[PDB]
Amino acid sequence: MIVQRVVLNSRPGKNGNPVAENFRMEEVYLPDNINEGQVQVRTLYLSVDPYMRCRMNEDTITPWQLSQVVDGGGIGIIEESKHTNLTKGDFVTSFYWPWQTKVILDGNSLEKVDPQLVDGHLSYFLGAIGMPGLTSLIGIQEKGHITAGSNKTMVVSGAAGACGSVAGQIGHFLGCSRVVGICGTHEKCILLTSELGFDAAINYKKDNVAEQLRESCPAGVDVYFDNVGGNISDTVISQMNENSHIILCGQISQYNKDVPYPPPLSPAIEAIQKERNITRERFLVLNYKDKFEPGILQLSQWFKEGKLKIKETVINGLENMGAAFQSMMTGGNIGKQIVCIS
Ligand SMILES: NC(=O)c1ccc[n+]([C@@H]2O[C@H](COP(=O)([O-])OP(=O)(O)OC[C@H]3O[C@@H](n4cnc5c(N)ncnc54)[C@H](OP(=O)(O)O)[C@@H]3O)[C@@H](O)[C@H]2O)c1
Ligand SMILES: COc1ccc2c(c1)c(CC(=O)O)c(C)n2C(=O)c1ccc(Cl)cc1
Repeated sequence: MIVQRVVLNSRPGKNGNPVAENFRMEEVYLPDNINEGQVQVRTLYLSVDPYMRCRMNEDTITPWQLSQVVDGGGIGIIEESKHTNLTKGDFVTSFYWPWQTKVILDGNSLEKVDPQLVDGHLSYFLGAIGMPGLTSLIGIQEKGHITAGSNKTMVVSGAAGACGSVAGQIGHFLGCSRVVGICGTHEKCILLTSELGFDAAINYKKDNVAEQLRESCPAGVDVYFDNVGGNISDTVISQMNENSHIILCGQISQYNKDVPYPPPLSPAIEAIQKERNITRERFLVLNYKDKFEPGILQLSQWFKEGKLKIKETVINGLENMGAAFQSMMTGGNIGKQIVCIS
């Protein structure tokens, strides 16, 4: 059998912008034999995620290698098994799925998923009922310091993306009385306020952010779910209250620069931080793998109850992996960027 796969073609440079050309699609034969403890899976969906930007650089786990197959989050279906708890027809996922239409994997690296949790919408396991959703829920639970009925105001940057779109709804579910998002287009702002329940949405590219935050957050900001960093965050931090908390989820505005992570705050912003006693600690969802079960069950519950709205942008075809990554990195996605493989 002949399958398609995607390999890393070129590096954009630690200070470069990633582009679709950094990837190349090829055709290869799929081995006709599977060893023991190994399974053959048909790839259904693949995720593209901002952390991948660092895997394209020569340094920072392992980076992708030129000419070798790329990998990342994926969901598929078992076609042939030689591993105990894995059977033809089982739906599985892995953080290291090769960007290839069909692949042979060691069952040990796979994890069975229950279609019932997502009402059969398997791509949701790569988003809101998956890692980004877990990141938002656990991040707010572990670093948000909210309380049922606090009347707190939360600001969310990267508000219309995978983590941000879920974080804002979760802020309201857990007690925030006001949730304001910051995103890059008016189309996203209207989606946030009209469908996801945000109280206000600011377009950082065209609106006066500072002024708009003053209007929409009349009582300051108690919680900042930060996905972008940079100048947007400085503006947000400026309007934050005493003893507030920044959930440091990501700093995507810095991912195409040669800087340390987490980026440090500018002198004046850091002074404000410390003076107001604002907490800003590193947060890595992988450090809470024991809350993954209850997180996923809670996220599923809220979705089944009609409370949690799940937005995704699906692109079709493996040949489009590089275009999807490039698109997500530049704001073309609303909600979770997904690639449908078959
Ligand atoms: N701490 C953890 O364990 C953890 C886990 C998963 C993800 N993350 C982090 O969370 C963030 C969001 O991840 P995601 O998967 O949900 O991706 P996403 O938000 O769905 O997609 C990226 C979005 O970032 C925005 N963006 C790109 N460049 C930007 C810039 N220079 N300035 C401002 N906004 C920019 C774009 O939308 P706009 O149109 O609004 O600009 C884009 O759609 C990333 O920073 C990621 O590294 C952290
Ligand atoms: C350089 O920075 C990285 C590298 C991998 C990361 C992350 C950040 C973040 C944090 C972020 O996006 O800032 C998350 C959540 N990662 C994973 O879940 C993950 C996915 C697949 C494999 Cl294999 C191993 C880890």
